[PDB]
Amino acid sequence: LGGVDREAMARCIEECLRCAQACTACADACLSEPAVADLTKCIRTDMDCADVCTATAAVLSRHTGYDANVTRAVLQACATVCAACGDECARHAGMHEHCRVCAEACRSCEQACQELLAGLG
Amino acid sequence: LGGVDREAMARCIEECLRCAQACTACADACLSEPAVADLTKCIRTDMDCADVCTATAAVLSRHTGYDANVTRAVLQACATVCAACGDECARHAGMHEHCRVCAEACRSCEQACQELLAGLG
Amino acid sequence: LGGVDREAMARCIEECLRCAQACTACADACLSEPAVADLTKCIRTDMDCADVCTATAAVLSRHTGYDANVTRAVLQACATVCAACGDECARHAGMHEHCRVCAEACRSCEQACQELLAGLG
Amino acid sequence: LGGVDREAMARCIEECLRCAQACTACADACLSEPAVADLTKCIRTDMDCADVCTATAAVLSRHTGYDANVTRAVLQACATVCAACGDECARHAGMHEHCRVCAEACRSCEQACQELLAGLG
Ligand SMILES: [Cu+]
Ligand SMILES: [Cu+]
Ligand SMILES: [Cu+]
Ligand SMILES: [Cu+]
Ligand SMILES: [Cu+]
Ligand SMILES: [Cu+]
Ligand SMILES: [Cu+]
Ligand SMILES: [Cu+]
Ligand SMILES: [Cu+]
Ligand SMILES: [Cu+]
Ligand SMILES: [Cu+]
Ligand SMILES: [Cu+]
Ligand SMILES: [Cu+]
Ligand SMILES: [Cu+]
Ligand SMILES: [Cu+]
Ligand SMILES: [Cu+]
Ligand SMILES: [Cu+]
Ligand SMILES: [Cu+]
Ligand SMILES: [Cu+]
Ligand SMILES: [Cu+]
Ligand SMILES: [Cu+]
Ligand SMILES: [Cu+]
Ligand SMILES: [Cu+]
Ligand SMILES: [Cu+]
Ligand SMILES: [Cu+]
Ligand SMILES: [Cu+]
Ligand SMILES: [Cu+]
Ligand SMILES: [Cu+]
Ligand SMILES: [Cu+]
Ligand SMILES: [Cu+]
Ligand SMILES: [Cu+]
Ligand SMILES: [Cu+]
Ligand SMILES: [Cu+]
Ligand SMILES: [Cu+]
Ligand SMILES: [Cu+]
Ligand SMILES: [Cu+]
Ligand SMILES: [Cu+]
Ligand SMILES: [Cu+]
Ligand SMILES: [Cu+]
Ligand SMILES: [Cu+]
Ligand SMILES: [Cu+]
Ligand SMILES: [Cu+]
Ligand SMILES: [Cu+]
Ligand SMILES: [Cu+]
Ligand SMILES: [Cu+]
Ligand SMILES: [Cu+]
Ligand SMILES: [Cu+]
Ligand SMILES: [Cu+]
Ligand SMILES: [Cu+]
Ligand SMILES: [Cu+]
Ligand SMILES: [Cu+]
Ligand SMILES: [Cu+]
Ligand SMILES: [Cu+]
Ligand SMILES: [Cu+]
Ligand SMILES: [Cu+]
Ligand SMILES: [Cu+]
Ligand SMILES: [Cu+]
Ligand SMILES: [Cu+]
Ligand SMILES: [Cu+]
Ligand SMILES: [Cu+]
Ligand SMILES: [Cu+]
Ligand SMILES: [Cu+]
Ligand SMILES: [Cu+]
Ligand SMILES: [Cu+]
Ligand SMILES: [Cu+]
Ligand SMILES: [Cu+]
Ligand SMILES: [Cu+]
Ligand SMILES: [Cu+]
Ligand SMILES: [Cu+]
Ligand SMILES: [Cu+]
Ligand SMILES: [Cu+]
Ligand SMILES: [Cu+]
Ligand SMILES: [Cu+]
Ligand SMILES: [Cu+]
Ligand SMILES: [Cu+]
Ligand SMILES: [Cu+]
Ligand SMILES: [Cu+]
Ligand SMILES: [Cu+]
Ligand SMILES: [Cu+]
Ligand SMILES: [Cu+]
Repeated sequence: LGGVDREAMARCIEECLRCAQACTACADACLSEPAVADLTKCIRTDMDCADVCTATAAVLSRHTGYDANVTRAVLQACATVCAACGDECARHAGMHEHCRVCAEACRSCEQACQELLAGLG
Repeated sequence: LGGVDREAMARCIEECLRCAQACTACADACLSEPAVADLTKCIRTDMDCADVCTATAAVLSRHTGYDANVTRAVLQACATVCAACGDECARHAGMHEHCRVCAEACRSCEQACQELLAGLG
Repeated sequence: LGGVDREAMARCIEECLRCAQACTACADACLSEPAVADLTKCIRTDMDCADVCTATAAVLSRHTGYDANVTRAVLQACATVCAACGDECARHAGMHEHCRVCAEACRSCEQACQELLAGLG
Repeated sequence: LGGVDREAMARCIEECLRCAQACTACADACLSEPAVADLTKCIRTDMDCADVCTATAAVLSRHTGYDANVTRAVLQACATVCAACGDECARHAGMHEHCRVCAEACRSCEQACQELLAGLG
């Protein structure tokens, strides 16, 4: 905060919550496929991307005693995992609608994290 | 799942994520008030309501090997905490806009949990 | 708090953290089995039991403006899910060491939750 | 995984769970001090360090489709926040025992993250 883009922050928080949920729902949807054995990296990466988006949403929602070093590090982590997860689910976009929808959510939240991170100094 | 209201489920998941975030933001907004000393139960209850809504959103987002006993217990917990937190922040609705907004989110998600729980058998 | 068993509380918090981790590790260990297709309810229940134990540990770690109604509801949820997950992984105790170890952690934390819940009035 | 130090990994997971809990307990203990108004950055940083340690413990507990890029990014975030939080609570080590205990937990988990991160390539 201070010279930050408040609208870029709100987008990042909203995209994190959306993306955590998409990833949780994708993990579960894949567990239910008969194809489950071939979708285990996707499921694992989804579990991670949901955990990190959850944490990132909470970190970014707070302004008291804001420390840009913590914020940048957390946004970096979230961008890195959303990129990994985006590609991972994108692999199954032609197999399952859940994975193409989740791939879009990862990429969208990767963009939101990157956009915010850049304007943090 | 099975005879469940899919739209009541989606509302519950959306309201949980909205409410977790509102509560996290309220906790932080109160930490920043000069009035902080008088707002410590509100801050604590917000932290709890954010933790439980987070968990509830994730539990309700999953359908593989669904167990209605776990689901009902988790929805019960989330309703109970949203009721407690709703009243707690509602106390400061005439002091801070963050608390009146958060009070509405708690009550809204309390309703969503109760509505879903009722149709689970 | 007030007439509560402080040692029963500490056990509950410690068992929750242990159990969240055991469940996360079990979920992942099962995703890696060649048997994964037959272990999907176990994996799902593990994900839920890790989420609820995480939340319960945090709720129980807090004493400011303690509300026994929220605490009991949250402990109830955690006991219910640990019971479900205990039985679920116990099914694979003769197939995988991870599931027999995780089954013991669920049962242990089910006991800790039940013991605490009983002395809360 | 592969050329990784399995004992450094277990330490990191254990220290994260310990540290998440210490931070949650410190946040709450500070909310209860009469001194609360002067301890608001400590409380905020504790909330963040608990969220990130929670996520890090879960990420590090998983081996299926392991991606060292995600793992390093997440460990980096966790080290950065534990360093920030260590110093933040260390400021009140002569005021409250909870803050000196929590400061030690942050520093300990900062070390565990840094040690692991270094051997990941
Ligand atoms: Cu975000
Ligand atoms: Cu995200
Ligand atoms: Cu996601
Ligand atoms: Cu999926
Ligand atoms: Cu998948
Ligand atoms: Cu994902
Ligand atoms: Cu994510
Ligand atoms: Cu994120
Ligand atoms: Cu992300
Ligand atoms: Cu993904
Ligand atoms: Cu996929
Ligand atoms: Cu996926
Ligand atoms: Cu999917
Ligand atoms: Cu898929
Ligand atoms: Cu995704
Ligand atoms: Cu995904
Ligand atoms: Cu993602
Ligand atoms: Cu994402
Ligand atoms: Cu993001
Ligand atoms: Cu972001
Ligand atoms: Cu909900
Ligand atoms: Cu909620
Ligand atoms: Cu809320
Ligand atoms: Cu507030
Ligand atoms: Cu408040
Ligand atoms: Cu709340
Ligand atoms: Cu809530
Ligand atoms: Cu909820
Ligand atoms: Cu709730
Ligand atoms: Cu509230
Ligand atoms: Cu309030
Ligand atoms: Cu509040
Ligand atoms: Cu507020
Ligand atoms: Cu307020
Ligand atoms: Cu609220
Ligand atoms: Cu609130
Ligand atoms: Cu609430
Ligand atoms: Cu709520
Ligand atoms: Cu709700
Ligand atoms: Cu709900
Ligand atoms: Cu517990
Ligand atoms: Cu537990
Ligand atoms: Cu467990
Ligand atoms: Cu397992
Ligand atoms: Cu399993
Ligand atoms: Cu479990
Ligand atoms: Cu559990
Ligand atoms: Cu628990
Ligand atoms: Cu439990
Ligand atoms: Cu289990
Ligand atoms: Cu199992
Ligand atoms: Cu299991
Ligand atoms: Cu297992
Ligand atoms: Cu197993
Ligand atoms: Cu278990
Ligand atoms: Cu288990
Ligand atoms: Cu369990
Ligand atoms: Cu458990
Ligand atoms: Cu328990
Ligand atoms: Cu417990
Ligand atoms: Cu760790
Ligand atoms: Cu940590
Ligand atoms: Cu900590
Ligand atoms: Cu503290
Ligand atoms: Cu503090
Ligand atoms: Cu901390
Ligand atoms: Cu931490
Ligand atoms: Cu950590
Ligand atoms: Cu850390
Ligand atoms: Cu700290
Ligand atoms: Cu402190
Ligand atoms: Cu602290
Ligand atoms: Cu403290
Ligand atoms: Cu202190
Ligand atoms: Cu600490
Ligand atoms: Cu601390
Ligand atoms: Cu810390
Ligand atoms: Cu830490
Ligand atoms: Cu650490
Ligand atoms: Cu670590």
